[PDB]
Amino acid sequence: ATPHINAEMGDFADVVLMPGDPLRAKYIAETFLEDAREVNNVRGMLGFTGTYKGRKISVMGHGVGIPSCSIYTKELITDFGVKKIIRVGSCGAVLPHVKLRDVVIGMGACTDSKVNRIRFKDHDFAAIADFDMVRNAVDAAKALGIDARVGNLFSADLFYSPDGEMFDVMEKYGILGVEMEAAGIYGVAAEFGAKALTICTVSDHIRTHEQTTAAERQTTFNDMIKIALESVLLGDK
Amino acid sequence: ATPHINAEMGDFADVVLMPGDPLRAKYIAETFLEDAREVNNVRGMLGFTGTYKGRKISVMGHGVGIPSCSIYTKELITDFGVKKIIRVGSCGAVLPHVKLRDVVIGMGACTDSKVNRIRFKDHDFAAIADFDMVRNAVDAAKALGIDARVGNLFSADLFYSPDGEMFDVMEKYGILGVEMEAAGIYGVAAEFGAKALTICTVSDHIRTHEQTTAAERQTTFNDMIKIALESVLLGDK
Amino acid sequence: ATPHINAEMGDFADVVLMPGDPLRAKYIAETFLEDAREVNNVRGMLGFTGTYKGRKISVMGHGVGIPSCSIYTKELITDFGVKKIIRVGSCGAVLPHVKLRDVVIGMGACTDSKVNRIRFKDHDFAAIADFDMVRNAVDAAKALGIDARVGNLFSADLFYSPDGEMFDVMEKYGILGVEMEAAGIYGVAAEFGAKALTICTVSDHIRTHEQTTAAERQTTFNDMIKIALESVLLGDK
Amino acid sequence: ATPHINAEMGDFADVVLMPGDPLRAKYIAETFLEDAREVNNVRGMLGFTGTYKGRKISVMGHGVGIPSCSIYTKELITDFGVKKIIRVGSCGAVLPHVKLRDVVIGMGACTDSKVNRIRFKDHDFAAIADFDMVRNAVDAAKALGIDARVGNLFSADLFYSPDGEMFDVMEKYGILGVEMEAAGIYGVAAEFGAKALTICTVSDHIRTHEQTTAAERQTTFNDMIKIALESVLLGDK
Amino acid sequence: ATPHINAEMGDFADVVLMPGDPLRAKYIAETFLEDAREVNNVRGMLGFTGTYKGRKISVMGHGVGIPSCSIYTKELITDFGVKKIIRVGSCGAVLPHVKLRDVVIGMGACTDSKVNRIRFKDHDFAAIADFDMVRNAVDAAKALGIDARVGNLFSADLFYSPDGEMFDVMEKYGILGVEMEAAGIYGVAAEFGAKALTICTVSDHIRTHEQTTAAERQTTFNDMIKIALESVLLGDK
Amino acid sequence: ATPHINAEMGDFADVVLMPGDPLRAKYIAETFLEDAREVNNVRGMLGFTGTYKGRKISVMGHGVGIPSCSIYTKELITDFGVKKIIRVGSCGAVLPHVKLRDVVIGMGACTDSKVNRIRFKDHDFAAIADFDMVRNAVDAAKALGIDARVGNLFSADLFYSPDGEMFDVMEKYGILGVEMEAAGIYGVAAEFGAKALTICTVSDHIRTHEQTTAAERQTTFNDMIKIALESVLLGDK
Repeated sequence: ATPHINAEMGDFADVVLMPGDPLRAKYIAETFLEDAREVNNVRGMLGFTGTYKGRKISVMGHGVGIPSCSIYTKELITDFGVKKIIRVGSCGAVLPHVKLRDVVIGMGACTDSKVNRIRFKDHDFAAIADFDMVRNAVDAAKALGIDARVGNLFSADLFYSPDGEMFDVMEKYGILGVEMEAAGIYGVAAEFGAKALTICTVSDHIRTHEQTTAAERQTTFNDMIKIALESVLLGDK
Repeated sequence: ATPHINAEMGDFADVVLMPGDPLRAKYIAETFLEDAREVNNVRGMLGFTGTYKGRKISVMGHGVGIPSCSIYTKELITDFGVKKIIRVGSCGAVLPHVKLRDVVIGMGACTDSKVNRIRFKDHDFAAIADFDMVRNAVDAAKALGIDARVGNLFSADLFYSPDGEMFDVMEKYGILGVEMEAAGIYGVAAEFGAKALTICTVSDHIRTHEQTTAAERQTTFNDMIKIALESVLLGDK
Repeated sequence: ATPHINAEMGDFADVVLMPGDPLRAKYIAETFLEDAREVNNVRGMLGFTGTYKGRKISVMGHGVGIPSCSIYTKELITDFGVKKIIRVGSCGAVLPHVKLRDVVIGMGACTDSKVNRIRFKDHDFAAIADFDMVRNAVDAAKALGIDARVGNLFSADLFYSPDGEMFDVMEKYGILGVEMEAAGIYGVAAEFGAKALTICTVSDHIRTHEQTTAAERQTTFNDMIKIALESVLLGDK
Repeated sequence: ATPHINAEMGDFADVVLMPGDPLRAKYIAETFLEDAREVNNVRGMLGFTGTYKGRKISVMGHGVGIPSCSIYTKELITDFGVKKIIRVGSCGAVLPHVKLRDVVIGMGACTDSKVNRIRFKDHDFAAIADFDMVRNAVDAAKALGIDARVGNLFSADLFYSPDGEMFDVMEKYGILGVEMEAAGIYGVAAEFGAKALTICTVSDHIRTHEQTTAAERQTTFNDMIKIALESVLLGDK
Repeated sequence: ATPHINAEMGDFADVVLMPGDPLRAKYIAETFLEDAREVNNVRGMLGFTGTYKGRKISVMGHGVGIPSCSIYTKELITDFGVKKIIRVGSCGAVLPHVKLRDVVIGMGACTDSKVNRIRFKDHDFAAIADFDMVRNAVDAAKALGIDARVGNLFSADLFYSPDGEMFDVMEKYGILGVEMEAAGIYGVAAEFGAKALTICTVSDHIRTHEQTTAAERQTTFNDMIKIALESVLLGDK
Repeated sequence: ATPHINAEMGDFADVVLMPGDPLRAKYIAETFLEDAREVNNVRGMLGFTGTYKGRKISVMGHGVGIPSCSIYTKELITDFGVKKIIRVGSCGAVLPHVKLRDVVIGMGACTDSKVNRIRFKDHDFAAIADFDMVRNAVDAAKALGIDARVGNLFSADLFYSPDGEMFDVMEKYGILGVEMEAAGIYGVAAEFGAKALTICTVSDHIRTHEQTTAAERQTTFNDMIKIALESVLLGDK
């Protein structure tokens, strides 16, 4: 193959993990997958396919923003027979009780983008994740002794929004974390009949800017990828 | 007491099941609740409180439409300490594979209404259910050997829409059932910090054209009610 | 028989008075109509057909909100030959010089609902009543010695609006009363080819906070009814 | 003197007839007004003040489009004590049963402009005329033997609309005439606290394509004027 | 001839300069054109054709507002073979560094209007001028030793806006001048394949509050006119 | 430094060239810049600073989509004192007369994103480039014997849009090319007072899918970078 993915049917697994930063795709491939092979290099957006406890899995970065992940998720769904897409990354929190490094599952994703209105006759489309995929992630987290919060995410189109008051609105309606893809990926999944989920670890807090050692961020990132990988094995059962 | 509810703090359980039809409320109370007392009759919107296997439960109609159910769920949450509201109604299908008598659970709900937009600064609020309630519900239907699909519902403002092109859209983006309140109820729950879930049985198929009616229809409807009642018992454990 | 009305062409007169409260429909039929006969109880939305000074009149509640009265007004207009709908309901005042028990005639109706935008390719549709019906009502009022302000009403989707600033805007633009149906009825009448008028009794003040009290509500409630009924006779002449 | 009117408080009567065409203002002042005096020629937007059967009347063009008549109606209302504005203009018919020379009274006015949405927090404002003025006009018409339809007008921003399908929507909703000011005037009157009414003569048919012809345009043009003028007298009584 | 222009193919040049004021049109013609004949007077919108240094030029007012100038520019392009339209008006500044008597060229134009949205499927159409005309204009002002700023204009629907918060916005995003037609004219030009440019002199500063008036103001206004006339001579070479 | 740029004030030039694909930043640095140095590697988004004919210049990829380039352009403007941003990439054409490999300058950029409406109080912001930067690019192109088309670009948020009819609308309003950043970058520039320009070479054509050798695409890409680099030197004069 496609404009952004130079590969053929079969190169990708039916389950693709999608980190924001491409650099992270390689890290995932060599750290959690076995017998990994490179399946895409276009635009430096490296893609890998391999196995995790016998389960075939693919990993590749989806880029920053809704327009970006919309391209990749769509091509994967429609051209490589991808059934599930798990986005793994970070988010900013707005609720006082949502601490840093907390794991958040996007059962739903609010947004200020127009993609879904363009798709849904300018009405309100509830960009949601696949339920089974949400519960798998939650059960997997539980098994790893991790606490996982489930609820709405907010997919911002502007990391630097002109409306600083929107953060208060998000806080008032329970938004768990602010990121930039969920709403988009959920839109594509519904459009092409596939299943999607977004998992985020809280990076910063719009509140008091705390601090996390590079070691801690590393630990939390591996925890999230484990949740994702284990949730897939749960979904297969 | 409040404008639309002639009761006092205590008259309701902390969990309220809400069908659209007040007459259906009475039916629920006399069929599944023991020692059900009538706690409200204002505007004919019958409310009842009783016990289901020892747990205090209430059931009350919320009328038809987001504007209607918004008033009641809100007054329940803010004046009668209700912590959970489970809407138990019917819906029409648009997807071919969704058959009559199918039990649908609205993890999320799309909509025609402009209510959440008024709440979310004209942005996209993903009206979603409470995850634990969705899961409790799924597990209960499972214990009763009932197949329940989880996904998106569509909350229409107009039961007689002037544009039927919207149905192809709902179908394309996978909406499981068409009703008229979920989006409103999930908006209220988020706005006032409560938890809500909407469970529906398909009573019509806007596709093959067919409105269910038989001992079978009534059997499935009661299953939905038992899934709702049983889900609170699970939420308790 | 339609989906929400178990009646047959003929059970309803060509004009129907419609309060939001089903119990009011009943009260009206008992207090002002002769030979009152119940013609509908589906969903407890009581309907009646009687005689007023010899004229065949019908009265039936329509429920709370645009979605609700849209269903009932539509069904009446298309399956029961109803030519005129007169909504006789309650509203909230926002102007200082408007006090409880005041009777307002909605020559027009503003709204925050999306129904009409949906019907009008997203442009501005001026939800307006039928001129002769407004004139009849104004004339019926003078003949009764009752005062009645004619002007704009505001049909709200959220009785509990999270946007309090909007009331200031309504005030500045002279909204006489805040209710929840007008714009919808006027929307339906235009779409289905019938005529409608909304008469409302100020049951409370949005600024001062005063609900219906004393025995005053009754006669003023009856004033609205008297006006609606007489205006029907003036229209016949 | 305001930015667009070189006059002084007093040069204008408390009611002003306003055609879109400055040359019509002139014709009206010469044909129907006694002691006509020019009170404005800024931007060639001719204004006059005379006497009609003893009543001080004023007539001034307002130009084409909402932005234009918004400026003039505003300036008149805030700096020249004008209490009533009667727009006497031309419109296009869209309904089959509406033919050239027909006189329509805009009880309300739909529009595709954004002015009112701007004034009304993006909600629906029902641009409506002053009831008594509409009633006066209807009465003045019967006394003249002239026919006049009362109802909705549609104020268009684009005389040459690229959206032809919209005319079908207008037709379905009974728009009596398509013009370019009503919604604006009604918008201004409400905002600045004055009263307005629009009377229009069907100068052409949007479906059949027929513009003003023969000597008929004149008397029918004069019919509208006669009605507007008389209605002013009825209002005085 | 067309509804608003009483002329015949040929009466105009292929280039029309358009001030908002018809009286200003006459002023242009008698001041800069040789042997100017009047080619239109319908509705008082004076149009003139003459020659500037041997090149055939026309000048005509377009009235005030997008709805007004849209009608005229359109009829000029589609019925009188006009290929270029140069609006020459005034504008108010919002930016501190923009002083009175400053010549502004609208490379682009923002707007309040809903016209382009009707044209562009509710999306964002960037109303822009014709590049060559902008450059011709810049070069001409340069040859005349005049400093001309190029940028965005704001086309307001309401000269008396109900929200002054919009001015801080225009200023923040760098809008150079506030007028009422450019966006409309650029929309028409694109819709009918013509070329348009809007040149403005700052006659008011909504900031320091100051409306220019002196021999100086009139001197700058004539410069703008010469920049416009001279720009066509350049476009020819 | 910033969340996405790990560098300090001074590391970047006041002029930054921004290709879509990061891989292209390195190619530009080693092919057209001298004494280049790496200034950013975060997320693999490589940035370089160096000189072109003595002129200090920086190059770095901005990623795919408005949300992405919005982040980088903003941080560069506000944290590294960047004055000008030139985006260099490709686009799809919709006009029959726009051939492949044609150079297009985005004087303006239409879009279906909501970023500018969020910024401009939901009104129409004309996302435009800096004029001088546009003319420099055009003159530079001319000097290289290259033909450059100037006009509107369309910044799509969905590379795979559900509305296939939008391409016809774009064609009707002269859109020169379809890409995905312009509107966004122009928005940020206006918000933070900097200058921006977008240059694109036509890659595909929504019409007949022609073909271009890798050699030809290489030649055209170098031509575009030369235009950009030379336009900067022209802007300095």
